Amino acid sequence: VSKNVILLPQTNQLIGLYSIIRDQRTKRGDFVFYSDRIIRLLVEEGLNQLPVEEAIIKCHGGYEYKGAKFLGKICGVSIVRAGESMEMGLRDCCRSVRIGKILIQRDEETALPKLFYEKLPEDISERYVFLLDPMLATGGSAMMAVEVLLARGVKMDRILFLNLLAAPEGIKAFQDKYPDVKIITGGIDEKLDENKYIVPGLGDFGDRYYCI
Amino acid sequence: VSKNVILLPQTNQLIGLYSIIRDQRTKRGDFVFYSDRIIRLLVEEGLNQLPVEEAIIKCHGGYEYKGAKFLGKICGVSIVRAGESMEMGLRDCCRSVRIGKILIQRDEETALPKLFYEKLPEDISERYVFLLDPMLATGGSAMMAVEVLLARGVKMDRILFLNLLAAPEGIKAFQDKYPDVKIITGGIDEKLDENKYIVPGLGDFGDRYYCI
Amino acid sequence: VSKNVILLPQTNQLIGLYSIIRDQRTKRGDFVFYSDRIIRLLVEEGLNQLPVEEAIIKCHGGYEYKGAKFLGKICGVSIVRAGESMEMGLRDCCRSVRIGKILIQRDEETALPKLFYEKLPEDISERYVFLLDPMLATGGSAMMAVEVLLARGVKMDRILFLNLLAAPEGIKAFQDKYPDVKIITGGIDEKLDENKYIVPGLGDFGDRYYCI
Amino acid sequence: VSKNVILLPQTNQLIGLYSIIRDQRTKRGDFVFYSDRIIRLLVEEGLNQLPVEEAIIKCHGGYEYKGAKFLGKICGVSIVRAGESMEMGLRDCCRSVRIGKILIQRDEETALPKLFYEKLPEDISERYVFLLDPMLATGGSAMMAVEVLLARGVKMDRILFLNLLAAPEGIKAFQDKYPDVKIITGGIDEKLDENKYIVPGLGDFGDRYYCI
Ligand SMILES: O=c1ccn([C@@H]2O[C@H](COP(=O)(O)OP(=O)(O)OP(=O)(O)O)[C@@H](O)[C@H]2O)c(=O)[nH]1
Ligand SMILES: O=c1ccn([C@@H]2O[C@H](COP(=O)(O)OP(=O)(O)OP(=O)(O)O)[C@@H](O)[C@H]2O)c(=O)[nH]1
Ligand SMILES: O=c1ccn([C@@H]2O[C@H](COP(=O)(O)OP(=O)(O)OP(=O)(O)O)[C@@H](O)[C@H]2O)c(=O)[nH]1
Ligand SMILES: O=c1ccn([C@@H]2O[C@H](COP(=O)(O)OP(=O)(O)OP(=O)(O)O)[C@@H](O)[C@H]2O)c(=O)[nH]1
Repeated sequence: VSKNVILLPQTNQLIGLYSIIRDQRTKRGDFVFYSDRIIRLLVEEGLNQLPVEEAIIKCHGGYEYKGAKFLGKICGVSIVRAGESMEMGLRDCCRSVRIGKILIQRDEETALPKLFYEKLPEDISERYVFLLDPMLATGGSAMMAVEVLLARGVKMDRILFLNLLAAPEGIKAFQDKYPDVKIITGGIDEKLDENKYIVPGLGDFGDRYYCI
Repeated sequence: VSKNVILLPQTNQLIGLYSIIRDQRTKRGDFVFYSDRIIRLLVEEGLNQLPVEEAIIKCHGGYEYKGAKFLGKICGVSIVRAGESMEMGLRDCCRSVRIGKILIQRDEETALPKLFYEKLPEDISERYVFLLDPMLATGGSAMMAVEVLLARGVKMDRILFLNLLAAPEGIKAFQDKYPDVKIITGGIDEKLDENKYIVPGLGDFGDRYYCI
Repeated sequence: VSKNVILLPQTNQLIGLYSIIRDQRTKRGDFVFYSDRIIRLLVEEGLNQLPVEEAIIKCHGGYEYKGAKFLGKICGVSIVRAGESMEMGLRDCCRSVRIGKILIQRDEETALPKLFYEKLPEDISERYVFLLDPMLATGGSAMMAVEVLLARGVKMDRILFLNLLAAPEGIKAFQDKYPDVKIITGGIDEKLDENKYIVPGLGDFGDRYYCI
Repeated sequence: VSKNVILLPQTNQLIGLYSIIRDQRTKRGDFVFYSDRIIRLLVEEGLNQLPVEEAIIKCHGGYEYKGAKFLGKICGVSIVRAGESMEMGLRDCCRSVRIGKILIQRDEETALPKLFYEKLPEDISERYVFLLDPMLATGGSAMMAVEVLLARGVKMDRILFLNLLAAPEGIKAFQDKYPDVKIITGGIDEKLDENKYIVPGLGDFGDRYYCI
């Protein structure tokens, strides 16, 4: 696996878990539940990248524990309607965490990125940012969204891109443009299909999470 | 660490997380939230012990994925009122999982274990059992509860004891009596205090989770 | 309906909702989900009994709203293992609310109530107390638990007993002994069976929520 | 209150609850928690509008209960990024419910509504639709979204618009255009401000829920 691509440990349990959401017979309730469990694993892996400092912790009864304090401020940012699914996993790990939104698409007439919606913390330049997109297929949207974050002052080495599954094409595209962004993914699949879906993939993540 | 004691990886993030719940200044809302996050980490580690089989998974679009199917049926069993806190973490990982209850105490007059309450799945003898007790201090209650499970036909090597923190005294006592039970813990602390609390510990887990 | 018995409004939706959990074909996942939704309705009805004071609320932009502030401190107390199910509904309505536990049974030899476990807020005498027991059949356990609360200084008119279903026998027994305790219930059924289950009822609430 | 405007009962508890989220001193954690509790109240009120049929329910032990079955299929549809907050409340009441998305804005050049994103159930024409937008200020977005639903075959009298707060201006605009859509709201405030925020309102719902 390439530099700055962090793959969840491919345990027997993780493969069994991914097998549930991949299986085309898995219905929406189970698809949502188990996707949410995977999303929490991605968030935990991404949080393992953040810095800490040693700290003495006072425990009840007058005892001291040699512990640690978190040094990173965090927020999540979702980018397509499908990334919204990931917000709950993030908020189950990071209490009341801030979550922003970037909705950005190539302008059909000028072929340049164009922003449809933005909501970000006012101090986002001082934060680590978990970019939330469940499927890294081509990486088109995620690359446009990172450019917005960088324009808003976010440090390149404080952006972590969480996704359930990635294709090699998207990893390559994204890393060619943003080689210091860490990609946290739960699986790297084979290729894309002609509609740019990941293969073997899991069908349409957003449709399965929300509608079908 | 001894045989059949499985310690969560002691990452910077995990130490920072434990430091929140240990800190005597952490109030109930934060104590509950972050304990719940730790409990989910314990459940995920325990689930990594369960068996799988390879399985071809059919994915949308006619693709096949070489995946896996879970082979273990599971349930959780909590044992003191404090273990009840752990039920939500288990049910966030294992959809609608069965959860039993064993309330058992030494008879003050005969000094022999006496059962106050029991509710277990009718097929518990065919299941893996996550025994839920947040603090492994002396291990007294957990040992009595395991004896009940074994009397009900549960296989010794299908019992996994999840706890947030353990003392050496409790690990030794428990493993001397049930050496094939796996203990999944998030930290092993120094010793016990004269009221049999873990040191440095985190005060009274149940009081902090529920009442104070 | 008698004095101090507060019945949830028997809307078409509520009957449809109760019909899901009553139906013997409803499996555990659906039974848990819909019971939890009902439990939240019971908590909301019970919270409607608590006092408020008028208060001017400052809203963003320099506006004032004639609002209100809650005057009651609250906690929940569950009493049989089955009441534990209700804790999550209470904590989805009252953020990080304190929850106590009373486990009390008649002494088989002396026929007098005997306490197996107690954990209550140190200031419980100053709180409203939601007593949590899903089924008010005979009311035996709930009556013993109320006596403990009153011994601990809880005001009689600050105890609210939440239950999903009640039998007339239990309402009568409980109200004969504690006529100033409000009973909040979602349905009053016909009678008890010879094993003291409510009829037509919903089978064994605890078994269905947890084990079967 | 006008025809087809359904106001949550303005209980002491509801006013106390709204006072928490209105208060400009309420921080994000409390704002999210209590908004979510209100959103569930809106969903329950909206569900009370849906049809049922009488049904005999078989209960354990051979008993029959004269109950009811739901006749409406449902989905939610959110419309601005702020409506996404409401999805969790809906999914806590309606198990695994389908949720769609309509992102639609007036074309700046042609002044005609233009669709940026749509994801709806394939059978949405057969469903009741909970339109989710936390603040009914001008109603501009909600009116454009309803037109999309009607174009997709949704029945006018199966659309229910859930919002936490409404201004008279938005109620009037929306009802002038769609008089058979039911509006379920938790409060009707005084007027709009020059940036079209509700007064006295609660500031910027989306900013407070997510970012600030
Ligand atoms: O590495 C980390 C960093 C942070 N966190 C957790 O993420 C949560 C958000 O951590 P933040 O430090 O970003 O808080 P915030 O700025 O949004 O908070 P306020 O100003 O609104 O008070 C915090 O509870 C923290 O413990 C982790 O879990 N791991
Ligand atoms: O290793 C495992 C095993 C099981 N599980 C998950 O635990 C859940 C419970 O798995 P069980 O296999 O114990 O289901 P059950 O017997 O209680 O189910 P019913 O008979 O009521 O239908 C299942 O959704 C499974 O996917 C894991 O997550 N990991
Ligand atoms: O009528 C009420 C009263 C209280 N509540 C809600 O119940 C929650 C608990 O309200 P409490 O007032 O009991 O708080 P507490 O004493 O346990 O809090 P700390 O001392 O630990 O700080 C509070 O967030 C309150 O808003 C209601 O929702 N309705
Ligand atoms: O009035 C109602 C109607 C429905 N509901 C609840 O909303 C949930 C969704 O009810 P639906 O009937 O819309 O289910 P669905 O079509 O999406 O289900 P599948 O085809 O995927 O199997 C169901 O569990 C129902 O009980 C209510 O709570 N109240």
